Amino acid sequence: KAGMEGLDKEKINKIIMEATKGSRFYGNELKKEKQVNQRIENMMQQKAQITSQQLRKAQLQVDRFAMELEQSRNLSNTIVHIDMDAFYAAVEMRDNPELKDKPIAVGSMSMLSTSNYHARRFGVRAAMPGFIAKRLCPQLIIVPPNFDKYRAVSKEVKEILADYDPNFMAMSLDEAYLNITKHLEERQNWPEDKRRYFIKQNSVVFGTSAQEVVKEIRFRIEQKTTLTASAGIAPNTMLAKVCSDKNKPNGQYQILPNRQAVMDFIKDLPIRKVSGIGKVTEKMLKALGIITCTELYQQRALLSLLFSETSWHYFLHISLGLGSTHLTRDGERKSMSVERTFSEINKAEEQYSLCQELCSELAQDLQKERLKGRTVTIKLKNVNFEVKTRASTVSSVVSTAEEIFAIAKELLKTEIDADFPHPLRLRLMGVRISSFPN
DNA sequence: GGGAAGGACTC
DNA sequence: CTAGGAGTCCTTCCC
Ligand SMILES: [Mg+2]
Ligand SMILES: [Mg+2]
Repeated sequence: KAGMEGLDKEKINKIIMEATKGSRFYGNELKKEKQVNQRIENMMQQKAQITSQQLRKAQLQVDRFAMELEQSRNLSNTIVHIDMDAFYAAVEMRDNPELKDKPIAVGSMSMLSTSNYHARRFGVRAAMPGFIAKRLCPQLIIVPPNFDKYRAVSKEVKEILADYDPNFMAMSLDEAYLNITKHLEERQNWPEDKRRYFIKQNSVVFGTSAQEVVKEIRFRIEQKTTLTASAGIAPNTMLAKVCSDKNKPNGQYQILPNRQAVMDFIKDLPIRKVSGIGKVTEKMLKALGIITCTELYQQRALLSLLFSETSWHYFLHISLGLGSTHLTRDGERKSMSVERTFSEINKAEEQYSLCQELCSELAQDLQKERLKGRTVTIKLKNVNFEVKTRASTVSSVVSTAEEIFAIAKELLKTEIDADFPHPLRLRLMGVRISSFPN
């Protein structure tokens, strides 16, 4: 909940529930929770069959591993995570001044991509459907998303970022990591005028410290675009991101570059505030008595024998406050996809032609990157939100509508057939091309 | 070690 | 169109 707290979680939760109670969605949502409780159940079973000598041995490895990490802990880099405030809303408020005074969201009546802060006061958030949102805030204006407009402001701000780190990596249209470690060195020798900017006396000079260079960035960002950003400063990416939210909107937070600072932050940081730990992992760990990053580190024993090698390796990093100190600046796309949810469709005649408009639309997007690919996956979703997913890869490549529809046509047919005589009651369909030459 | 199927997570 | 769409990475399962 990254914005408004101190909310009437009673009148809000009641409304959300009344508008979800007997829904077809909530039904599936309930079966999911059952499925997640089962998963916990097998974990809790696996736990019950561990012997203290088994556990004790785990302690040896994990502590040795820890010790290795701890020795290669890097506190030399200053990483900044920039995170625009209520981004899609804000852009729209900028574009259309009228809206600047009221609660608004960007999305549809059936789903919100975000919502400006005034609306968050009513508990209106992203991922929440616009019709529930409107019940929370009957005067909410929902604005349709216009990605071209958002991409502009994105590259409008990416222009400020390159100054402080030509190598900065963007994560989305409103987020990027910067490693200002090198800028911070050169900046120590910068005279006033090189760090003095004219407002909207009318001028300010920014200091020489990381804290200031980030104030300066945020300032330039607000002045050039009209929008406000928040920022996190810390030794590595994982912390920098947690920090960029500690003071939203329009503020910033630093963890100073020393072990203890890190350690003091982490201590009581709820594990869910970390990027990559979701709703499920939270619940699974809460089940083992794990809520804060301290509790996560103290169970490093158990974790290495209940979870995939990659999950505990990862969990351990977080528990010790480690993260990336080096922005990969990688890239290259793994897949491209087009999918669409719609008022029910059970007629195979249209199911086939929807798959065509999709395959066809995909081809064009795929075309603009001049990309070609071997694998093709369709994705159908019942009227009950159950999702199927059927793949097929050929051995040539395939690129245009007709050829990509060629394969998707068939995959669709097999599932219509598989359920015959009963037709497939669909709310969603989608088509994903992947495995590109490389 | 190249598939296919289902999911967790995040924006 | 009255619970999105887009993408990546993982976990498991078979030649
Ligand atoms: Mg943001
Ligand atoms: Mg999280």
